[PDB]
Amino acid sequence: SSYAGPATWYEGNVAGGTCSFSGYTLAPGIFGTALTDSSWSDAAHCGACISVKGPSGNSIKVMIVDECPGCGTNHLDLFEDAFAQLAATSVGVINVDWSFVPCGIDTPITLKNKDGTSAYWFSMQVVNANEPVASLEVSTDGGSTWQSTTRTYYNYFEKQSGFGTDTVDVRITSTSGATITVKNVSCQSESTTTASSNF
Repeated sequence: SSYAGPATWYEGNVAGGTCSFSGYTLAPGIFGTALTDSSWSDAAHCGACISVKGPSGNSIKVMIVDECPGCGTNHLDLFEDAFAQLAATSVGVINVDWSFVPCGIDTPITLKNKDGTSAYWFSMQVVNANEPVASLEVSTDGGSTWQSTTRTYYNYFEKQSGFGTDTVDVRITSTSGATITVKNVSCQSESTTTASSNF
């Protein structure tokens, strides 16, 4: 499904945007964008890639890393360097056509614990996913059962009061239903674990 709407630009914010992608660097040739908060859907589109076609007919690939509270319907706030690929930045705003696409990332997913997590509070972010994330589940029994989490507005998958262990297995489901399971993932505060694959 394709969307038409305005794109403005700002001096973007990967490390401290609404998607909370601290410590992430965008893949080569993928630019950053903010997405209007009218479409935020509790961070459902964080890390999703979009193909954005500008008024000269050329396109770029962007990743949603932030929300735009001042934006209208379908409105993207492109990073400055993204906008510059489509029009001179002095133009300020352009009409674009855009759709969700796979990112074209061939390196693995990484899992990142929020600051302060433990057996008493689970909060984990999926980083570098090639397709949008539908859910993150946690197992304390080696995959005999999978427990649900709730994605926060700021793009952490969380369970208040925790799962009661220092180490869990993690199952990530993409929006197509594909799964990746990462075993023996520490829930230590701020710790990261790299998976063996991507979507």
